[PDB]
Amino acid sequence: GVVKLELFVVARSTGALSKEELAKVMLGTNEEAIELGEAAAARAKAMGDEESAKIIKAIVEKLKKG
Amino acid sequence: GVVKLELFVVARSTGALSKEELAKVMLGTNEEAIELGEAAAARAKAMGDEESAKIIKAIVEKLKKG
Amino acid sequence: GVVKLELFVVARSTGALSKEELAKVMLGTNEEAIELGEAAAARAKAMGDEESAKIIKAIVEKLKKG
Ligand code: NA
Repeated sequence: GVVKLELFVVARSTGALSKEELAKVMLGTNEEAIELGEAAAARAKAMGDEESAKIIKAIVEKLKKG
Repeated sequence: GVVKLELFVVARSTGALSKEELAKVMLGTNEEAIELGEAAAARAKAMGDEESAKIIKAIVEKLKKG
Repeated sequence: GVVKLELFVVARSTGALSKEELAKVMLGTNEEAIELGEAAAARAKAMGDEESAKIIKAIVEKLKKG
């Protein structure tokens, strides 16, 4: 709900996920959300955006055991 | 509404609603939000963006059932 | 907190806060959310963005009244 949308907002503003991947984060399962979040954080690292990586990982942490 | 915010997020990132219309989605009635979402989906369709149209329509459907 | 993410989305759309500040708005307490939202509204007003400014103001008020 709110946590998947947090992930969505941060990942979209980072430009780290494609349209399909964002669609899956919004309409898919929680496991898919966790996996795309991990990919998003790694991509945020790769762009030099350490802050976004830290935010995405904290959100994924909330998303995980849930 | 978390779903109204989903509509807000997707429509803003796609450019499917104008600034005023996004404001209306947040501060307007539920019917106004649904109708602006449908307009956003129709505009995305008109531009050929089927992906955005499919997501917007799913969100609007959730808005209707609530 | 649907309202905290609502505040986050609107404050991010203005470009008034840095990535760190947005991180605090999303992952911090409600008090930090109120203070950074007020900062975002003040900066947006200063940049000429009325609509964003007291949309944020209404949001911060909702956040404060629990
Ligand atoms: Na079409």
